[PDB]
Formats: sequence, structure tokens, C-alpha cells
Amino acid sequence: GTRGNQKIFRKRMERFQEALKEKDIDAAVIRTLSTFIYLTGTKWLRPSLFVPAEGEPTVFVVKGEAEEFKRRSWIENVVEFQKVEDLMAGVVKLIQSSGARRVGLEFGVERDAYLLFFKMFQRLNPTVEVVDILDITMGMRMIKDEWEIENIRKAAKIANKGMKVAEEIIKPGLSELEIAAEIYRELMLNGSEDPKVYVSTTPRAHAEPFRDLKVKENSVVTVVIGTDWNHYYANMARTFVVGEPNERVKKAIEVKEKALEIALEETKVGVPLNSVERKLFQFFKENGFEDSYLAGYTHGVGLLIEEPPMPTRATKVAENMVLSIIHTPLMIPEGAIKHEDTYLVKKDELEKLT
Amino acid sequence: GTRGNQKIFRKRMERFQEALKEKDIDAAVIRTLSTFIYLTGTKWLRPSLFVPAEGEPTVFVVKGEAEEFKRRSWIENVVEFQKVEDLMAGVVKLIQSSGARRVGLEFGVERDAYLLFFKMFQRLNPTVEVVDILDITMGMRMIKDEWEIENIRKAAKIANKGMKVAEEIIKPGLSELEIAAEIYRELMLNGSEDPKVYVSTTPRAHAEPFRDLKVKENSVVTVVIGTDWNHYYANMARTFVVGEPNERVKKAIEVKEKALEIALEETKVGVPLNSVERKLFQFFKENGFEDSYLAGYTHGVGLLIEEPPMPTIRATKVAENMVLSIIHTPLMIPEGAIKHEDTYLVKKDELEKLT
Ligand SMILES: [Co+2]
Ligand SMILES: [Co+2]
Ligand code: NA
Repeated sequence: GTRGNQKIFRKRMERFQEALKEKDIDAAVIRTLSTFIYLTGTKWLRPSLFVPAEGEPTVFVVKGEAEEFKRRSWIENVVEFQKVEDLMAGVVKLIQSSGARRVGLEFGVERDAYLLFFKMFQRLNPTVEVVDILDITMGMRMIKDEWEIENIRKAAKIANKGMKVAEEIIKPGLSELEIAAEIYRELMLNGSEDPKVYVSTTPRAHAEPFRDLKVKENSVVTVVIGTDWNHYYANMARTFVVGEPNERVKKAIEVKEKALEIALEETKVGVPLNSVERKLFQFFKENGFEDSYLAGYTHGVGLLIEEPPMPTRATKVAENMVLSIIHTPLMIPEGAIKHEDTYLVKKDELEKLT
Repeated sequence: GTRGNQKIFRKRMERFQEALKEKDIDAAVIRTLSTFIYLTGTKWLRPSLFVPAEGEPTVFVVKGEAEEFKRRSWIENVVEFQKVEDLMAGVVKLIQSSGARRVGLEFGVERDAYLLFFKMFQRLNPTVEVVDILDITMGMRMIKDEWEIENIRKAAKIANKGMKVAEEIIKPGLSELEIAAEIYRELMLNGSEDPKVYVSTTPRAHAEPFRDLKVKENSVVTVVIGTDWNHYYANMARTFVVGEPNERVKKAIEVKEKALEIALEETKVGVPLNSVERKLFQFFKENGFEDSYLAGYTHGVGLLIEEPPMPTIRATKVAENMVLSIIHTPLMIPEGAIKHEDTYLVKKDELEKLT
């Protein structure tokens, strides 16, 4: 989307460079897309950002992309390459020019924090010591500023349009993939550039849709939507009842509703998440759903659908965080019962955004 | 509709176990989705497959998912976990139960081959030595069987339907995201479960669509489609002329056409990819497009949109029954990334265009 004043992204770079100097980091190689967006202000495929502790950062893009990138970003130092060897050779030159011996790398769970590029980084920089900086980059992103919240608020409205389309089209006989295709179209036509949609007619925790799984009469359909505005996501999930469900499903839905009321009021500023996770586990145990419980009731939301604090020294709920509750489904043979929303953690209160 | 004969996945697992024993690898942890599908026969999110060199493999899934996975896969040993700690505790138990000293990990470029899971693996398994097995897993997938080719042929037909929608809606004033939304929907309505669509009105090599980039009059729009059937992909890319292009665009498209004639004729059984890549590099240079050239004219396609053999990333030679995308690399001019890509089946002495 590129929207947003350039002043917010430059001060992030300054504060991030300060954080690198606090941990004796000479330079940082940012290869994750979300942090690349956080520091450069724009999404660019194959994200390659070199951040020295002292000096100006440099972005590496493909030949012919320098001008297009400069229109969307405040960064002026842009180097163009035609082969991936020139990419890596350009990075080792900025490392050896800056005399950087300790370089920070994000050990994250997104592109391009892949093992191949990590093994390639160590061999072409055989002398360098790598340091994990995921705690640094996310430690800033856990607490959102006012502009980031406005992006999430608009994404929450986009998610409501996609969930409205879902509620209107879910009929017996339609496949998970056919339903998801209509949700995707609604999200993308409203400005979302990288949405993800789950549709489950069977109990699946990460239920990317299948073509041959159709909705049945007297069943339930669970829709999970993660949609973005200005690259900031908002998450909401609903379990739709089709016809008349059986007594196990109606019980599962009722227990989940009470579990949501517990997690919402118990998630306040200052309490750790594991303090809430302990109460949800015991609650499902008393109601005979111990074998259906899952750990990880919430997670951070921002430039990623799932970002720290995530379960996959106990971090406590802090102001201006964005959390998804409840993230974990109740797994019964009829489906994964979910009811998830995006909440803004305010001064000892949770504002529902979706 | 058949997700694949289960005998095909059982013989793949056995052959993969044999490769582990040939290289003195005690066990392999498969965390990449494409290899998980290749060996288990089904797509399951958060792929977690433990393959011992001798014995039966084990799949880890979420509690309540065991019965569905066993219906979709030939694998019988499925372990359920409720917290991520138990998942890791289950992996380290299978390693010491098997007495494994060297464990293979795929150092790939797809989920879930992420740095975090590697940092966690050596941390929770400090005694184990990790070895790269990406050359092993890809080496099997490089040569397709008859069933794999049948899936790619069907996905190529699906790719044609999405490109037909693209040509019919591309008008000045439409955004890249709006065009991509109609392409994505059409691909999914034909059975594709994880398609990817690039739409570029500006020169971008990996052009995921933006909401605020609109189609211009007297411009060009490049559409790249990677769409799947039974998880096997087919790739096709077209550069559409909108209105009246300038002489730079007319030359770029014409030079791209001549470059395609070289890549097709020079891609024969037995020749290395860099032997063809060198002829395209010089070709763009003579026509004044050296700053518009990109390395990597082709790549394999299958359970991944881009998979080995690639020349820009082993000196692999072209062999029969491979599937390649030609030409993958665009010509980068300020008006756009000029692309013409199709999916070809490498035959004895001919390339059959599937898209
Ligand atoms: Co969630
Ligand atoms: Co390609
Ligand atoms: Na089975």
C-alpha cells in the first residue's frame, strides 16, 4: 500500500540501530518480509536489507527495480543485481567495508528466513558470527503505535466483509475451496494484498481448503480469516452452524463460548499469558473436553497474522499489543470449533477491533 | 479425483530410506510441505514427518487430526500432540529410540524450513549432528513418473483458464490486485488449492500485486500464473500489450521471442543448463539489454512452482521425463518485466508444451 508518512519508518530505523549497538551488533541483515516492511516502509519481494549499527542502510533489489522501489520507500542506497551471486557478493562487500564482525539475523518463521539462504550466508561469510535478533525486531513490533492501529482497524472492517460473504454463501453441497474462493475475492477487491483464509468441514487446526471436502446438512463450517490493510493484519474466526448440529457440537460451541468469556476478562495489562492458559486447560478438563484442548489461546498480530508473543521469562500482556482470542480450536470429530477476534490491548482493557 | 495410488508413495518412502542408508544417515526430519506431500501422499499443514533409515515413518499432527490423516495417507503411525513442547519431546524420543547420530534436515526455501525451527532443533537435540538432505529429496522429484505428469497436464489446463480470464479483463484503470483477484478465484474454482498469481504494471521480478498500481494506456501488463492440481503445479506467463507500445517495448518483446527460440532448441537431453544460460546472457548483451538480463532462464516444476534443476541458485544435465518452465527470467525494461513462460515436458528429442 506504501501509504504512511515516511517519518515513522525512519525513526524505526534509528531506534533499531540503537538496539543493535546495545547488543554489540555491528550490522543486521534483514531477510524477513515483515521486518523489511517495518524498516523500509514498503513490501518488496526477495527482501534484502542491510542495516549497519552506524551509517545508512542499503536495500538490494533486482535490476530495473531501483526506481520503482525508491518511489515507495525513503531509502536511497539501492543496489541492483542480475544474479543471486551478485546479491550475496554485494552483501559481503557491505559487511567487509563496514568491518562488521557480528551480524544479526532474524531466526523467524517467514520468507526469506529459509535454511538454504542461512547455509548460503555462512559459507559466503565463513568468518562471520550470526546473532539472533528476532527478539529485537519483534520487541519493537509487539507494541503498536497509533498509525499501526489505524491500519489494523481498517483490516478488521475488511475481514468483516469477507466473513459476511462467508455467512451468506455457506450452503450444504459447496466445497471448502469454492467458499474460500469467494472470500478471497471479497478481501482482495477491498484492498487486501496478502490475505489467508481457512475453511474446514473437518477438524483441522490449520485448515487450508480442499477441493473435495463439501459442506453437509446438519454440520458446522469454521472460517478463519487473516486479511491485511497497509500490510497490517487482523484476524477473526467463526464457526457457522449449518442446519441442526448434533449434541456434541452444541456442547462444544457452548463450552467454547464460556472459555472465551474467561480468556477475555483475564487478559489484562500485567498478567502473563500462561496465567490465562492455565485456567483454560483446567476449565476444559472439568467440562469433559480435556482431550479436545489445545495450548496457545492467543498470539500477537501485526505485519504477521501470527507474531510474538506466540508459543511456537514469560512475557506479560502490555499496552498497545494486538492479540487474537481465542486462537486454539476445540477439536471434536465434527470440526474445529473456533471463535477468534482481534483485540487492541489498552490500559487494562481489551478493545474488540473485528 | 484420485489423490494418488498409495503404492506410489510407499515406494517413494522406501527409495528415500535407501538414500539415507547409502549416505550413513540414521534418520531424516521432513518439515518442507512439498516433500511431505511427496512421501505421505497428502497435504497437511505444519508438515512434521520423521523418517528413520530402517523402519516405519511417523507423522505428528494436532490432537483430533489422527483419524483424518490416516484416511488420506498410507502412513499408519500418527502421533497427536496438544502443545508444541510435546511435539518437540516426541521428535527427540524418536531420535534416541532409533539411536540416531546423524539426522537429515532439508535446507530448503519453503515452509517449514525456517530458521527458528532449525535453531530449536539443535537446541533441543544438542547431541545430534545435522546434515543437509535437500539434494536427496529433490533428486527423486526431478524425474517425474506418469501419474505426476498427468497432474501437471491437468494443472496446465487450469492455468489456461486463469490466463483466459486475465486477457479478457485487463483494461486501463484496473489495479494489479483487482486483476489478480479474478484470476485467483478462477483458479480455485477449477480445483487449485494453492495457486499464486503475479500481475505487474511496473518492472518487478516477483510481482505480487499491489492495490494502488493501475493499468495504464499504452503500457504492458505481465501475468504469471502458478496453479496446482493434486498439489502439482504448472506455470505459464504472458506479457499483454495494452494500447500502443513504444519502440522499447516492441523491441523487448521481439528480442524475448528470439531468446525463446534459443532456449527451446538448446534444451535437449544431456546438455547442462548453464550451457544454455550462457547463450541467453550474450544474446541480451548484443541487443543492448545487458542491464535488463536476468540469470535463471528455466527451472523445474512439480510439487513446487520453482524446484531443481535451476542454473541460478549443481551442473545438472537435462534428462528425459523432466518438467521445465521456459523462459522463467523476465526482460526488465522501465515499462515492465517482459515474460513469456510455458510448462514443457522434456522428451527424448523434443519439448512438449503442456500449457
Ligand atoms: Co489465530
Ligand atoms: Co517460472
Ligand atoms: Na490409510
